[PDB]
Amino acid sequence: HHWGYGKHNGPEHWHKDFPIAKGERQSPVDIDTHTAKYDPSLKPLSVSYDQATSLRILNNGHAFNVEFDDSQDKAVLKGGPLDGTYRLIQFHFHWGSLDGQGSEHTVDKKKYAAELHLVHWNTKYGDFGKAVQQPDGLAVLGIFLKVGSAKPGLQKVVDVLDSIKTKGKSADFTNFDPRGLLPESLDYWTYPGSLTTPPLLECVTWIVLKEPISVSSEQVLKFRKLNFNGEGEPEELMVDNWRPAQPLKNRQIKASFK
Amino acid sequence: HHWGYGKHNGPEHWHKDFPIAKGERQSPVDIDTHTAKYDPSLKPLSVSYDQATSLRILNNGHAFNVEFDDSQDKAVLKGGPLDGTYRLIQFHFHWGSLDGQGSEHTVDKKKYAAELHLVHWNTKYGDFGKAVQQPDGLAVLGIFLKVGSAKPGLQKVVDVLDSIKTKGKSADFTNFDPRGLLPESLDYWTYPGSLTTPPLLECVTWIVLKEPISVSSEQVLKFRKLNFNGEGEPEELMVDNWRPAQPLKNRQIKASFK
Ligand SMILES: [Zn+2]
Ligand SMILES: [Zn+2]
Ligand SMILES: [Zn+2]
Ligand SMILES: [Zn+2]
Ligand SMILES: [Zn+2]
Ligand SMILES: [Zn+2]
Ligand SMILES: [Zn+2]
Ligand SMILES: [Zn+2]
Ligand SMILES: [Zn+2]
Ligand SMILES: [Zn+2]
Ligand SMILES: [Zn+2]
Ligand SMILES: [Zn+2]
Ligand SMILES: [Zn+2]
Repeated sequence: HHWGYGKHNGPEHWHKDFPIAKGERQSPVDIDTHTAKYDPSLKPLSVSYDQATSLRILNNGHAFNVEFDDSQDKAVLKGGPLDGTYRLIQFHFHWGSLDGQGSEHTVDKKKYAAELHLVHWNTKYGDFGKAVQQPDGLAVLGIFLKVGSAKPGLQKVVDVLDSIKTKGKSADFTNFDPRGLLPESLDYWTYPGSLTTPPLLECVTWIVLKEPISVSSEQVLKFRKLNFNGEGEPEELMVDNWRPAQPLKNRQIKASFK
Repeated sequence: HHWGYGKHNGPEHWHKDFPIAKGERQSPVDIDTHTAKYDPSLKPLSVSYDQATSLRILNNGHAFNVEFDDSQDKAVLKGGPLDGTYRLIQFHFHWGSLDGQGSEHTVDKKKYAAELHLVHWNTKYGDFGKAVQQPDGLAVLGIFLKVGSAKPGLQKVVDVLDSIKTKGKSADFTNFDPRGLLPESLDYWTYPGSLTTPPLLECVTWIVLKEPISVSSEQVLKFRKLNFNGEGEPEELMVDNWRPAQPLKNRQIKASFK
């Protein structure tokens, strides 16, 4: 039908329908820790997710999204490299077919098993739709997932995945607390970039956490049981839904830490 | 935030974002039975729905759709005005807030309480996506609903509507037999037209059945309990989701019957 992560509609081909794919501020990128220099003027990141109001979970054929009530400053991101206030709208993941791949961003070319993206939009622009049209419209907080101990806070998400196996399925998903998806340290890298999926708009201040979270082999396995396809179409397992690293070009990646 | 059937985003305004709304082959139309002349060269309609494989039912914020497995020539429409073979992909309805309105097509200006649309695409083009780009890409079989005796075959659909009350909700809907939604006679009118919702593409051969089906006041009342809005958004009842009759212009409506 349209773009995806397969042999013929995958990242390598997105440029055909989405010429910005070859743009100047594309994401993700490889974070080289020898050239991503500590910038002492970067403020600490302020994550306020205590009052986060989750609404639903859905399979859109590309990943699964947990969506939030973003009608108010309830769950917000502030500080770090950000001017003003960015509201949490949704989170989702990218993951691999094998533990050795799955993340979008890489660190010294190292790939993680998965990457969590918490998507926020700039309240200066009134709504998400207007925010995405601006170079400072979104802030995506990127968090690496490594295989290890189970993430207690992830368990509620994993539990409900059998009810959204196929494209277009959704379920009610209230009283989820996204704080349980964070690591201890909020040390980060940051750079100006893009959405990692079509339409690939260059509207994102990327904030990628240094510290990965630990998830269990079982939690990630449940991700890999999702389907790219709709119910009744041929089975195509939702795996390897990551875009590889793109050229940094004339951009600097700044580190919050030494 | 986009097109709909309300005061400010309704059919009267669709021309703003969708200039084809004022095009030459727009649907629906009023079927004037004094000018819609019997054409003895029209073949009888062949409806083959015996092997129809229904998949799911969903609320897309505009109507509810029952979708079908269209990977094979299993549920097809042939003959009548059609060249070749058209596959059933989905059906849906348009209805009113009151019994005296709701249909898209009208017959001598008479409005029915609701209208059923069975949507088929031309197998010559390989898939629906390619078919909609062609003037002969789709065939929509239009069936009027009048208030009267309950339609036994409609009951299974009505039953499951409480589980898809709001926008974005879907449910599994297998082993539905669409033959139960047909009248006895397959006498029809036909004319070249368009989708009655945005993007309003001019790709439809319309086949509208003369004989309405009878549904109960209770069956239609269940339709009117649906919501245009998503779960938790302010309630806007899914009623009066019809486009009024558009100008016929330089088109002829042909009747299969005398
Ligand atoms: Zn190319
Ligand atoms: Zn290096
Ligand atoms: Zn070095
Ligand atoms: Zn180096
Ligand atoms: Zn898509
Ligand atoms: Zn919102
Ligand atoms: Zn992402
Ligand atoms: Zn609910
Ligand atoms: Zn495929
Ligand atoms: Zn106007
Ligand atoms: Zn819509
Ligand atoms: Zn299909
Ligand atoms: Zn319709």
